[PDB]
Amino acid sequence: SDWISFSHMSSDTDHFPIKSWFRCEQKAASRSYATLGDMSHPQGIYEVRAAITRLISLTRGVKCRPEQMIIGAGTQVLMQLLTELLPKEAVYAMEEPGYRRMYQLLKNAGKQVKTIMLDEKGMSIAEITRQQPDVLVTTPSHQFPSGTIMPVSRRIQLLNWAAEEPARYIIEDDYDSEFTYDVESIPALQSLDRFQNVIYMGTFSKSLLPGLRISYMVLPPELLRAYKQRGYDLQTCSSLTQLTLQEFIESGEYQKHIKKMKQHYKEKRERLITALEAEFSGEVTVKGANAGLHFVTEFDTRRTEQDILSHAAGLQLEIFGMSRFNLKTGRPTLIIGFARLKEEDIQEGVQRLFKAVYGH
Amino acid sequence: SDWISFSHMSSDTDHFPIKSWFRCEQKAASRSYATLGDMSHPQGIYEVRAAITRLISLTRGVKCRPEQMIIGAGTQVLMQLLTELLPKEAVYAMEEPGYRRMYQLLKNAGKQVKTIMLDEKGMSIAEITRQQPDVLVTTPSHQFPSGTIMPVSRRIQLLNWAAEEPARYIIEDDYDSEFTYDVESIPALQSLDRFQNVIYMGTFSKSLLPGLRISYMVLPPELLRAYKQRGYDLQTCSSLTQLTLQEFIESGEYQKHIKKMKQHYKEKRERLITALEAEFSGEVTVKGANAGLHFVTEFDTRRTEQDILSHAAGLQLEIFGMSRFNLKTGRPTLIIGFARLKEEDIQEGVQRLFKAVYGH
Ligand SMILES: Cc1ncc(COP(=O)(O)O)c(CNCCCC(=O)O)c1O
Ligand SMILES: Cc1ncc(COP(=O)(O)O)c(CNCCCC(=O)O)c1O
Repeated sequence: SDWISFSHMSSDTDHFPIKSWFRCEQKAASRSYATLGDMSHPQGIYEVRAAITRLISLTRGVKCRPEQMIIGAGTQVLMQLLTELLPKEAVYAMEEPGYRRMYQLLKNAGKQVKTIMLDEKGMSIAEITRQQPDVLVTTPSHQFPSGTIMPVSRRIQLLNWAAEEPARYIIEDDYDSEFTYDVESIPALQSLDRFQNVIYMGTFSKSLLPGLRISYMVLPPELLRAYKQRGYDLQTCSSLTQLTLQEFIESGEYQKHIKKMKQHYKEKRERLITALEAEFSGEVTVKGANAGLHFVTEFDTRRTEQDILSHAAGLQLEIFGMSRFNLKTGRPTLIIGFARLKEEDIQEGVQRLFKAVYGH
Repeated sequence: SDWISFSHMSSDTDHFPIKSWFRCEQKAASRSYATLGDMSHPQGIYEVRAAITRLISLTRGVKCRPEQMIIGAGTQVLMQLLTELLPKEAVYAMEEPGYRRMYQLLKNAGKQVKTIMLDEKGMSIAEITRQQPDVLVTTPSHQFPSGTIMPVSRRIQLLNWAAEEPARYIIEDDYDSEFTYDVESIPALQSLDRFQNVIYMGTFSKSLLPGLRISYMVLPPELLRAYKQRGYDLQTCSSLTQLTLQEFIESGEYQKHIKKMKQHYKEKRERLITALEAEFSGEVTVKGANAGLHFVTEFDTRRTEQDILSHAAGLQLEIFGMSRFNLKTGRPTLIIGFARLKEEDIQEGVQRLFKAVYGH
């Protein structure tokens, strides 16, 4: 059980300030103890929404009122809710390759879903123009899984597309947006939007811990009114978790945490890439490593993706292949996550990966 | 802001062992710390499901394997999931009066929903037989909101009905089942079921705190296989909350807690009823007070339910009327919850209620 993790679905625990999180929980609990006997406001505790609002206004430039926000026990429960606010007959469009779980959720809900190939600037506007969908689902900070950072130019083009005819919506999934390495960070589509066509979605799974189960989305005014007319919804995110998060943010512990992890992840990513190129004698192609907590590696080998993956598991290496992200040759590509990866495991993990790819 | 609560949607905080809960969280966290960097198993952490299983086998006689269980960030997210496992065209049947939120969820999902009146033994089997639905939704321990305890005889009758033709399902919502006052507790429908037609649903909102957001449901083998074929679902209940709950149960703190609250709620309910009958000079009818954390009171007054409710709010009394639970004269009826009600507020609250009903 000496497993090494190259997983893209994990967070670091070694440097997570668990004692501070617990201290924040105790403080938040004793301050709002009486409210724990009742359910949360359906959109989430107001003070907590206000704290997330100020945060994402500062870091992503997002423009909204806390009343527009809905928390949030996972992006999927929010997405589920979102599809019930949007027109029932809406045609969705997802990036290809992309998030298969969300693709499956949409298809399972009976929705028509188009897939849009990527170019060097991310989600192809030419393909969007051609296929004429209603609702875009896009990951601009770090394309999931390819890692492409959508430049401002393509962001404008998508925004121009949504604004020119009505009933066009853009779901901006800002997953993995906290960490941009040696490029400046870029404002959210939502921030650049002048016509309120963007639904901004965010999560704390990467910046904190995925098991905390706190996510959020920001609704355009008209979709917010559609939400309010339901009236039966209940909040799914834990009240204690909500209150703790607010204290964590407002006390400066979150900013302290992000500052530390930003440096840590950057140094670890650099060490890992140096180790990969040294072990593979530079016979590897690394893509999508300018932001986020994973990148893509292509190998020059006759071994199939499946057999490499099969051998990796026998080597107790947790790793996934690019075919996981197909919605619909001789260079297998894998996703290399490094969030959970222990610094002390870099060389051992990279050596195991070499044996998985080549057989020795 | 001197509010008194007769709410049925609350839990006691004054006697909740918050320090023990926190001690259990710290212990659970340090024991399973490494797992917090990954997402939970989609059905919930296995050890946590096993702990809930043993608990509900002991207290409700429920018969299942942990593999059948799904957690659980609220009954509504589980119900949502359940309707996607059941036949899409299934005709549901709910108790009338009943849980309007769930009625709205089902209707919003495009489902046909019948309503079934109650008799002295609860959900009428004669009405069920007449209307011929597919899926029953029932609250046997303490009918929501009427408080009627479904006797074993009616439970058998419902079970016989589901077993006699295929594609008949019973959703057993065992909300408010922890506390039965001066009657013996009764085994769940699920426990008496010989044909695997029951979906058992439970929550910790009443026995712990509603803001913890942990609920669960137990699926019949065939519905479990239907669940497993989706494959894209993610867990919605917090991992820390899950792990804490397991430690809370397995350390004996839960049993200790339930023992204490059982006595506390029983004594408080008795004091409240004595206060009500004294203040209203016995001109009140109390119904559904043999279990659960609320009962029903009918008043002899010309004031409408709405005007009584309107005056109550001006008196800073949190209270709801029976019409809240209509899915589709001269004796207004209110629901009196007492979970959150402070012992020291009984007389002041009962005096405010008298002024709301009568005007002085
Ligand atoms: C594309 C994308 N968007 C959001 C999330 C975060 O979801 P939660 O808010 O934490 O529930 C993620 C989730 N990623 C883990 C699953 C990746 C996989 O390969 O299945 C995401 O990918
Ligand atoms: C009938 C019924 N079943 C289950 C629940 C518990 O739901 P959670 O697991 O806590 O999400 C409840 C919920 N009750 C509070 C709402 C009552 C109302 O008047 O709206 C319930 O009623």
